[PDB]
Amino acid sequence: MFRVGILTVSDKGFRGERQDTTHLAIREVLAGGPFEVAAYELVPDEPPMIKKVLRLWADREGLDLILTNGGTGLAPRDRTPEATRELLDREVPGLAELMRLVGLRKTPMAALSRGVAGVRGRTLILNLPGSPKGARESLEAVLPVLPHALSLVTGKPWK
Amino acid sequence: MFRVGILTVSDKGFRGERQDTTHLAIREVLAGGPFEVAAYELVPDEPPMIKKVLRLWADREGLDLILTNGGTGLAPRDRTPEATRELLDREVPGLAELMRLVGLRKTPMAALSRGVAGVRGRTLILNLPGSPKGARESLEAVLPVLPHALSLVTGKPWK
Amino acid sequence: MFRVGILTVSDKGFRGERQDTTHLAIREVLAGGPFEVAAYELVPDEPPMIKKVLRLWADREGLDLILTNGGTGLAPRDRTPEATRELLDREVPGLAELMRLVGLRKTPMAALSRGVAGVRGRTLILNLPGSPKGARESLEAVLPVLPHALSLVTGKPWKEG
Repeated sequence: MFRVGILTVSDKGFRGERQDTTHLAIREVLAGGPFEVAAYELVPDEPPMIKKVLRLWADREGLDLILTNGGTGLAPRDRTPEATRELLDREVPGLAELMRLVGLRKTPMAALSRGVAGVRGRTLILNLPGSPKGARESLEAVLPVLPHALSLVTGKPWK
Repeated sequence: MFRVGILTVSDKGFRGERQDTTHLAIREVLAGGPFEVAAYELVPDEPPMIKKVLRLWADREGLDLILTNGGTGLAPRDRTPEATRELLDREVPGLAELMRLVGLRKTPMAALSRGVAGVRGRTLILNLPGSPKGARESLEAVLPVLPHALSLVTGKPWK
Repeated sequence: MFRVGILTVSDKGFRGERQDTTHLAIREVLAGGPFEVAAYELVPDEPPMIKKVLRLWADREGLDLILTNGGTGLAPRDRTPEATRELLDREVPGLAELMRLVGLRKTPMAALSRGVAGVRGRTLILNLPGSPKGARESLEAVLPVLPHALSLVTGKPWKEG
């Protein structure tokens, strides 16, 4: 199956101001599917630290999928999208749109996420919103096409 | 309460051929909300004139929200998106998507709006389509998340 | 009435005889509308070559609409979007979203297309997926606003009905 890395980006969480329960929601969404959580890391809202982990998991570990959560809001410090985009060879806008739950009749707060989606080498990277609820709904939105997308990027089977 | 600037981009309106009724629709959508229109300007489809007002409102007048309308279409003269995007520190694609009313069973003409959304300093800027109908419907789409987005961008609290 | 060019992007189009069924699917969607297919060509998955055709069709031939199909997937060889973007004066993201069938809960996989949409000179260019089914669904999604879009880009009129 596909090896996943979960990167939580949060100033408050990194400095111990609050606990990360978002990775727990993400794990639940992945459980049952063709996924294996190979790594987990918590970093503050700092591009330098976000990238190090992204490069590490993509270039050294060769993870198939990287799911970051947090740092995609409109707050000045939220810079996960910018950090991620700097490392992508190409983007997959369709996945970014899915994560924003585009199409719902009731305007979703998910629309405020600036998260991007793209490929670095043979690793798919998705920026999920930071809240437990947000990350969950956004991940569930892409789940239906995630396996096939990963097969195309990595070249590995799942079904 | 958030201070709003309405910038109408229209060759005809600027020429004085037909008056601007779009700002009226915008004001009505915002009515009853934590909004106060503090500035109104009318310019033609000229990038320099558009940029001039956007810079004045964001950099010196300190407005919280700038709502431009017009010049986002596919006509050769429609250059509001370009003129605006070049002044943004970062974009909020999710709001641009909401303004295109993405997801309606019947393909919307709003899909033909190239308007962008983003932040410059502590000012949120959205490019709405130019007609009263166009601006009205696109603004209604983003209204539900507008106060929250502004609180994050401006730092000003909102209940 | 708008002059349309259909460009089928692939290397498989230069190798064992086969009928281009995607090309046919596209013609069917346009049938009846203010469209006349004035050009059709096959091109390999070589960006330089894709650009040469797009360049000529827009700059020299003056086509109103260019519908490319294929090479929009997540595979390292699918570079139709990159090749296209490099030739556009401006993009029309709304059309790219329509081609991905966003929010229609019609065909989930359509969301993986990286096809772009934009204008070069007075030519509207859209990158449709490569399969007959994919190209068909993406084109039908934009069809309702395609004539209006072309009238603005080209400055040419069209009849309704």
